[PDB]
Formats: sequence, structure tokens, C-alpha cells
Amino acid sequence: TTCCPSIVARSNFNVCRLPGTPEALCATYTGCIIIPGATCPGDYAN
Repeated sequence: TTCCPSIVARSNFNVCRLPGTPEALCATYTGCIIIPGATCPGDYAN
């Protein structure tokens, strides 16, 4: 599951993913994170 710290970060994550870039690279690029669960915390609410 991916979780993002802000709106901007999610929007940039979704563009990063368009060419097929791995989630893990898009995470370090944007500040978003990958978690094994399904419930994002309050500081990664977007």
C-alpha cells in the first residue's frame, strides 16, 4: 500500500508511476512510503 505525506507528493507519485517506475523508486523520489498493511498513518494521510 502506498501512503503520501501531502497532496503534491501523491500527484507527483502518480506521474512517476506512469512509465512503470517501481513504487520503491517513486517513494524515495516523492517522500511517499510503501507499507505492508492497508492503513496509512495520520502523517501520511494522502
